[PDB]
Amino acid sequence: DLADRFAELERRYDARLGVYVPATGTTAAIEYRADERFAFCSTFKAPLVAAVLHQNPLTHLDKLITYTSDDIRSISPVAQQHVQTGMTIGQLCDAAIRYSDGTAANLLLADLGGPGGGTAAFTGYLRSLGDTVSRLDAEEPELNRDPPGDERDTTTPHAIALVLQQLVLGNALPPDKRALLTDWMARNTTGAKRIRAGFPADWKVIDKTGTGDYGRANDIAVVWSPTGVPYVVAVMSDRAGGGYDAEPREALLAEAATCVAGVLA
Repeated sequence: DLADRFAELERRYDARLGVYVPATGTTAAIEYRADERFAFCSTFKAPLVAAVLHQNPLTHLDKLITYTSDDIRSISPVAQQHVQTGMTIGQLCDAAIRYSDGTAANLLLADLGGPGGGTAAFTGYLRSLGDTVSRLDAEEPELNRDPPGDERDTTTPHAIALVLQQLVLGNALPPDKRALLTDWMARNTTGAKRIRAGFPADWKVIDKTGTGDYGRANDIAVVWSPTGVPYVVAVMSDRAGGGYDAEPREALLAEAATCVAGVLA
């Protein structure tokens, strides 16, 4: 019966909705278009920070990276201010998650090394977690522009939710590194009107947003009930019917999160 409300929200916004909440000991898994491919957009910037933390010790965050003004080719509120001074790997992680900095994301990919600017290394990291579906193929800002139906730079609510589960609630990272990733996601500034807006204020919310063309708007989050019970929420949406210039609807993600909160209560 919850599937009829999701299909009702799809009618209201002219969108395609993907939702997945992994099942716990007391609740059944919520699925709606869970195993259908959706575009990553900025969603990968959360497991990417975990990938750099995974292959390098904590002192590697102090290595200073220098770049030129020609390297800034996407939304970069922080990288635009340090083209003369440079930015350390640690500040690049903080900028990539808390501000969705596109230039810091591309530099992190080059820090991962390998073919394709690091896209092969990143997909290789996801496979080590058990995700044999998702794949990253391009860098910013091209990874938001793939046409509908293309399998490049895609994930599924089923796949990305289980990856986020291991990184925040699981053992994919040691505790000291797990604390830095969770704290950055906790001080995010770009998700105030999506999943966070659909849950009551006494629920703690950490999230990482994504936005692209074709009206694509994603938000992946970990929420804590007022008692302290954790859940993983993956909400993804696109509006392919409207073309390349379709505007994303933030209210859709906030509404669907209220539907999930009513079930988990």
